[PDB]
Amino acid sequence: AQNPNCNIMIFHPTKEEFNDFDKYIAYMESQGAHRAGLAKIIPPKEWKARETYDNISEILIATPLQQVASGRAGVFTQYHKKKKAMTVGEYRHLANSKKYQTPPHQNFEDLERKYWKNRIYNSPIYGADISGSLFDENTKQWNLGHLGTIQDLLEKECGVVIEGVNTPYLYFGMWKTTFAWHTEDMDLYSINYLHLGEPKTWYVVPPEHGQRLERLARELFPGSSRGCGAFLRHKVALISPTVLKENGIPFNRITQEAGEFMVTFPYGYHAGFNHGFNCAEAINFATPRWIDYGKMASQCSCGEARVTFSMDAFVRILQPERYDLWKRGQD
Ligand SMILES: O=C(O)CNC(=O)C(=O)O
Ligand SMILES: [Mg+2]
Ligand code: NI
Ligand SMILES: [Zn+2]
Repeated sequence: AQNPNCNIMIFHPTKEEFNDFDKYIAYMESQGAHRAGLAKIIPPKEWKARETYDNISEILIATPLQQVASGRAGVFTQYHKKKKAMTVGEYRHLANSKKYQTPPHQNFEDLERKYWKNRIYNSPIYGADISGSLFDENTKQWNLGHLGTIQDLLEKECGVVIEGVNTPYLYFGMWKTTFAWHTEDMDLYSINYLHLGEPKTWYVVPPEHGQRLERLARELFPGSSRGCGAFLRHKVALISPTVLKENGIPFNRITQEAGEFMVTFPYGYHAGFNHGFNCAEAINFATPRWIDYGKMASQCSCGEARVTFSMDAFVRILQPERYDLWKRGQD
């Protein structure tokens, strides 16, 4: 069995190997990459996502989200308070202000320490989930707006034709902006490209041990667990590495830098934080190996998770027994 310890693997494809996206995902899996839940892909030196970023300040963040925490430093939830719209230029200036800027620090490890110690005492503002793309249309390799769609994958594998679309999203981060512990909708893959700026630290639980994290989360967030049998779908709970280690939960950590891709694999729980002002682009995708995870994915039916239009067909086809209850939580 490849990668039996479930370590995060880092890949350096050549320009030739960067042509065929599906083939390279399958290659990484042949080497056991999926067992970690997360992989890093460093593009060949000849590749570029676009020529410059010199012209991005006019993008609009319609609904910036202030991430307010409750709990203790290592075990907390965050809620998103909506803020007034601002441009990326306005947001970048805000990020770089004395109130929000990255503190002085020695290295990534020191910054990680400061994050876990101090995150709860601040409310950073995140520009998340903005539909759009920063890949140049002339970028032919690993262009996250030109991937094969999840609907087409389900149609190719299963023969059924469904509605829905699959587009990328932009994330504008600042110091301490936080992504809570989650798997993707329908336990899909994700791919994330860090276009510019400061790093993003990731934590991940191997898919084979995801239920260990779920059981700890039920213990640590007992009211939330009573409210909903899949409350991690709410994407609000944080648990630190120190707490994970204390409870014996297997996990790994890695820091993504600008110019790098990360792939999350089906049912790979992940969480993390941004080091400073940055911009990432991400999208969900499927492969044939996903289909069995899609069929088994948990679902939130309490009303909180509310998701895209395109998840309807996934539930309806893959999980017909669950469909009626889940759709009630959508409506
Ligand atoms: O970058 C972020 O804030 C969150 N991204 C992801 O969870 C992802 O790409 O799957
Ligand atoms: Mg612009
Ligand atoms: Ni994710
Ligand atoms: Zn729920």
